[PDB]
Amino acid sequence: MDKFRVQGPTRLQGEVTISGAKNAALPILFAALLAEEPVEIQNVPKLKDIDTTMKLLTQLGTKVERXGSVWIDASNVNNFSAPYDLVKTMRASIWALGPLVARFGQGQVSLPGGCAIGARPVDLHIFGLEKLGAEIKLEEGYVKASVNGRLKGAHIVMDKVSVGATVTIMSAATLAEGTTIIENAAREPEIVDTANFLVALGAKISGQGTDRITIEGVERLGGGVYRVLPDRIETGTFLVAAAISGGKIVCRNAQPDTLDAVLAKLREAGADIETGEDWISLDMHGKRPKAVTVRTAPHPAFPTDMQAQFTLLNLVAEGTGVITETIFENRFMHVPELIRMGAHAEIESNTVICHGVEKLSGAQVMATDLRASASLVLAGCIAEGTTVVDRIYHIDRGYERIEDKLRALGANIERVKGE
Ligand SMILES: O=S(=O)(O)c1cccc2cccc(Nc3ccccc3)c12
Repeated sequence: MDKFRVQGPTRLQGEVTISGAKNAALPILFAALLAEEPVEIQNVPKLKDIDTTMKLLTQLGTKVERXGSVWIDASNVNNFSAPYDLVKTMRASIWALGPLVARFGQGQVSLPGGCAIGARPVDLHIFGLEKLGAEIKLEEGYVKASVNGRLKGAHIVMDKVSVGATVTIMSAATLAEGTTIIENAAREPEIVDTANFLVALGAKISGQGTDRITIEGVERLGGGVYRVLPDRIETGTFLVAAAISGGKIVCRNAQPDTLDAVLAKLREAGADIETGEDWISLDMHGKRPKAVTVRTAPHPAFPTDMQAQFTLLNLVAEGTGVITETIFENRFMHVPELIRMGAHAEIESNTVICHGVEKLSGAQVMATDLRASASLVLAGCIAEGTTVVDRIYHIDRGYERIEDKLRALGANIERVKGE
């Protein structure tokens, strides 16, 4: 069980090159099942879920190869069932369903949590596919979809904003007959990237990034080359790393417009920020951050995946600031660990009241959530002494070699094997 041993305090300064977003690469890799011609997906990070996805695609008959790119040939997909052993570690496997039924008229995906009645994430995917004309059967541990001929466009009102179901419905709609209009569509940049990838293959999609997406179906999709957009949360994490350590950083291979709310909140904390077409610079001019108010909400508002990192920023800031979590009004496990490093905070309801302190102290800490865990590593970089962050494989599933990128910024950090 790997751990990171960090020695602080260190001012983090320099540059970092942002990896492609795993959360955009995943939906794009599943959407590639729709492609009749070869596809090259560029800037794909090397992370576990990408490997899991490639193995699942291969089981369906797809030919897949990878390096920085992932090359796909789905011309001969010939098995339309995603089995239990290949889906059990990744809920995103459900994204194979829509493309399979849309292209081949049938598909099925194993459900590890069962088919028992009650409300589940898969419900909105089923809802949308049934609106497009698919018959959905929940039998023998699978969700199975089928349709005679092509799906048919429909006006679909999602009663909850859902990235997963938005992707399923938008992707399947690309091959339906007619027009599909998705209301209350998720607006995430990863949805916009998936939409633009589909358009690159020949789909017709507009409104992506807004609450309403319109897809005009076509008979078949082709192939091409598409580059996955930068990971905005990895970017935010490194910006916060500089913001809490009196540092200065330039993030390369970045996309500023995916972080409007984050950059505005960092400017409130006193950061001097500039942006270019593909870079963001942040400079604290050696100053401690000023406390800020944070309220998470659906994109384009402040992202819940940056909440832990901004909780840490407030805990070393000047002033009392409040973090309100509306998405997972209970994602606060980083708080008790930061208190053990000297932070002052009280969790009340779905909020954390932060009273900033000048300096944290090293401690042995651990969190399962990868953003809370990454926040603990950043805390170790600025705390006095030695910090040991345990179970960092969680971080490894979402960040490529974070210790190397942090070391390039001046951190004293070492990956220790089995302690
Ligand atoms: O949400 S499911 O559609 O079943 C589901 C679908 C596809 C892949 C899954 C992988 C792990 C866990 C699930 N759910 C789960 C939930 C409760 C207990 C055990 C497993 C997965």
